[PDB]
Amino acid sequence: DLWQTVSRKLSDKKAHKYSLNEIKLFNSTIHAGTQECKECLRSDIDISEDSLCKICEGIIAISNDLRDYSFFVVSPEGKVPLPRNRYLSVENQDGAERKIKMNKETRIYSKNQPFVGKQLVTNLWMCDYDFSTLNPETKKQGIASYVNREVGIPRLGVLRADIDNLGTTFIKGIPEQYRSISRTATLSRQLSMF
RNA sequence: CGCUUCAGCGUUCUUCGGAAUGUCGCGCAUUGGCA
Repeated sequence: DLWQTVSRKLSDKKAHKYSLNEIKLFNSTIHAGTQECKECLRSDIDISEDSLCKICEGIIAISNDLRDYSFFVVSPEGKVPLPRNRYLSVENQDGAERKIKMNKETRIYSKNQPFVGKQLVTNLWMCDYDFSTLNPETKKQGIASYVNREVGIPRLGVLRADIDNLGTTFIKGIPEQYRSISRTATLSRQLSMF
């Protein structure tokens, strides 16, 4: 019952979600702007020649690095912005240590690395499996290599899967007697790993 | 000196197999993806 209380407050806060000064800030924008970024559809932020916004362009750029390079570096300078005036950039293991020396309080997150010998890093779990990236020539083709078949129809299979009633199950996955703070954490952790 | 009866009858009337098969079953260009 304790969690249900916090969730109801959490949902009540999402109902308000903004203050008087924050609201007046939104409508106080002076000039709409001539051009807008395609993905964001926002004209207030600076828009480059390729019509991508400052946030948008970094997100596209960061996409290639995340699959290739394991380490995530929260550097004061980078591609995608992060709170406390920091940035997120994917770097190699040698790039990660170089970033540590450059700026103090820099946070490093490793991806799918079970080793705990490395220090100042927290391991983050992500699913990044690409068959195209296995071969540099195939990595150039991308998904187009998948339809490349000796036999069979050249087609691209798309899978969209969701766990059934996981939101409802997470409440009811364990009996109330068995339910505990340590119990629920193991449930979420096990699902996250899979 | 010819005359008469008979003028066709009974019985098969189609049968047995194959009844479609093999090949192609959208492709390309634009959208996408990758650079």
